[PDB]
Amino acid sequence: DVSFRLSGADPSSYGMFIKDLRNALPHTEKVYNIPLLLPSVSGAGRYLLMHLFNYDGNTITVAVDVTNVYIMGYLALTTSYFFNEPAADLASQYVFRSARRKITLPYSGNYERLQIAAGKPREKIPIGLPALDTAISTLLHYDSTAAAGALLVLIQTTAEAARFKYIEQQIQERAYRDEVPSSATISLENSWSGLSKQIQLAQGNNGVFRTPTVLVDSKGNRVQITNVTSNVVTSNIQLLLNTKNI
Ligand SMILES: *[C@@H]1O[C@H](CO)[C@@H](O)[C@H](O)[C@H]1NC(C)=O
Ligand SMILES: O=c1cc[nH]c(=O)[nH]1
Repeated sequence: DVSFRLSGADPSSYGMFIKDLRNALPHTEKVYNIPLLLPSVSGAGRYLLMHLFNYDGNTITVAVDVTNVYIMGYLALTTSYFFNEPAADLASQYVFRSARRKITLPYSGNYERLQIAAGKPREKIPIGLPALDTAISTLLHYDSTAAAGALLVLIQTTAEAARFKYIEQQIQERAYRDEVPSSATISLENSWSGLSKQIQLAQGNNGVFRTPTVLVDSKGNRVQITNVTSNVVTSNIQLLLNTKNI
């Protein structure tokens, strides 16, 4: 299991938590020196528990599908919660079995469905380590409308940062001031599937992307990713969703 304590957290202990997280995710092979997530993992081994502790030391435990880095569900004290989706329901029969009651949330775990429940797109939702602390607190006591917004902040402060250095870095400067995510930070949230695909198709294409990926850069300028020699591939991206899943 991997852990992260928001009490006395610095951009350092956050980096370390994000490091742990990446290494919790199995892979036999690297593609252009980037871990290749497995096609599938049979049973409870499919899921990763994250123990998170808000500032006042209350905790929740977030289960993550390791083939794709998706949040499936989490546990608050003695109540488990899983999204409204078949993988989550699947995920539910391996983890938090000891929860007194299990609650299916009223949405599947994708940004579109999450953003509607919350009533705002994630471009207007501050994120950072405080907004993570909040999240943890919000989900401690059920409120589906609130828990939407708080899951958009948990997904991003965890899954996305682990996936991408840049975003991890965007979270470390938001160590003490939340802030809405940069336009690029979103681009990369939305392009993960694409990049995981193209980086893998470049294996027998001489490092060229069968289909270029359109991004936004740090500056707010739209740009195209045609090849593995782009900084995004060499520097940024830390994990690849197996094409056996796209
Ligand atoms: C590769 O990408 C770099 C940086 O984006 C660019 O300068 C170059 O024209 C591209 N080369 C190939 C072979 O795709
Ligand atoms: O939509 C997404 C993308 C990544 N991780 C999630 O939990 N949901």
